[PDB]
Amino acid sequence: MEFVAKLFKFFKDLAGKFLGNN
Amino acid sequence: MEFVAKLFKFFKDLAGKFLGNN
Amino acid sequence: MEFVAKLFKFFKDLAGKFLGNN
Amino acid sequence: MEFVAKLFKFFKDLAGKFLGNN
Amino acid sequence: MEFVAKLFKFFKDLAGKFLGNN
Amino acid sequence: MEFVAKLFKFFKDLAGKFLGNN
Amino acid sequence: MEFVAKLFKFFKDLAGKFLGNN
Amino acid sequence: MEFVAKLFKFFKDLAGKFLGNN
Amino acid sequence: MEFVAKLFKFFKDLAGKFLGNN
Amino acid sequence: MEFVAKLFKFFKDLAGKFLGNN
Amino acid sequence: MEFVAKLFKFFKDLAGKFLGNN
Amino acid sequence: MEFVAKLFKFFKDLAGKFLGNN
Amino acid sequence: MEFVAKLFKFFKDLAGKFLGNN
Amino acid sequence: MEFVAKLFKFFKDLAGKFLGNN
Amino acid sequence: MEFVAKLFKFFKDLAGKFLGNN
Amino acid sequence: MEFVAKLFKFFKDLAGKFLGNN
Amino acid sequence: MEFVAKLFKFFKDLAGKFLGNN
Amino acid sequence: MEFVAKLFKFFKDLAGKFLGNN
Repeated sequence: MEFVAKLFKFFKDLAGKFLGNN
Repeated sequence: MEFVAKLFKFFKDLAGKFLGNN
Repeated sequence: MEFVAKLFKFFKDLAGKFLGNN
Repeated sequence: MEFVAKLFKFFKDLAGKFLGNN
Repeated sequence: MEFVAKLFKFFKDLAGKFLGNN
Repeated sequence: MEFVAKLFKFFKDLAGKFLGNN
Repeated sequence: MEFVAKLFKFFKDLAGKFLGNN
Repeated sequence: MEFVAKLFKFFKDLAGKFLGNN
Repeated sequence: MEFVAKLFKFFKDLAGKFLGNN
Repeated sequence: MEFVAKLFKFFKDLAGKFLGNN
Repeated sequence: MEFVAKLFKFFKDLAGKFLGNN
Repeated sequence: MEFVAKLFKFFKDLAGKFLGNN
Repeated sequence: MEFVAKLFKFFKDLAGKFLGNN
Repeated sequence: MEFVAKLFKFFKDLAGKFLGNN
Repeated sequence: MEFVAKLFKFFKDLAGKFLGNN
Repeated sequence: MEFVAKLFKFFKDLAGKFLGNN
Repeated sequence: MEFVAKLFKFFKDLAGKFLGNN
Repeated sequence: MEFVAKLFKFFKDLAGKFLGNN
């Protein structure tokens, strides 16, 4: 499951960068 | 999994540079 | 993995030079 | 890996000279 | 690797002379 | 490598004379 | 290597005489 | 190498006489 | 090498006489 | 919905590769 | 969506290379 | 997207060389 | 993108020379 | 880009000479 | 770029002489 | 560039004489 | 450049006499 | 340049006499 976890963290991290997370 | 982790860090790092991270 | 790490550091370093990192 | 490291340092050093690094 | 190192130092030294390094 | 080193020093020395090194 | 060294010193010495070295 | 050294000293000495060395 | 040395001294001595050496 | 569709196709494609699909 | 599509094709292509696709 | 495409082609090309692609 | 393309071709060309490409 | 292209051709040419290219 | 081209041809020519090119 | 070309031809010519070129 | 050309021809001619050129 | 040419011809002529030129 590590691949899936990393993939999900990466998309969530990119979503947060595009939408702004601060 | 190290290759995937490095690839994801690299794209997130480049996204942060393009969008500005400070 | 050292080749990949070096390649990623090099592109990030060049991106930072082109965009300005200070 | 020394050849790759030297090659990357050399391109980064030349980029810094062309863009100005001080 | 000494030949490569010397070659890179020589091009960087000449770049610095042409662009001015002081 | 001494021949290469001498050749590089000689071209750098001549470049410095032509561009002025003082 | 002595021949090469002498040849390089001689051309540098003549360059310095033609350009002026004082 | 003595012949080469003498030949180089002689041309440098004559260059200095023609250009003036004092 | 004595012949070469004498020949070079003689031409330098004559050059100095023609150009003036005092 | 394209992101979800692509994500589902990708996991199904990887499942098929791991389990064998021919 | 092109980035996601390319990323998914790349992981599927690498999975196929590691597992063998012929 | 050209940078990403080139990066993915390059890693796939290197994977194919290491694993053998003929 | 020409610099990146050239860099990737050069590493792939060197990989092919080291691993043998005929 | 001509400097980079020439540098890459030169290293590939030297690699081919050292490894043998016929 | 002529200086670089000449320098590279000269090192490749000398490498070929040392390794034998016929 | 004529000085550099002549210098390179001269070293290559001398290398060929020392190693034998027929 | 005539002085340099003559000097190089003279050293090559003497090298050929010492090593034998027929 | 006539002096230099004559000097070089004279040394080459004497070298040929000492080493034998027929």
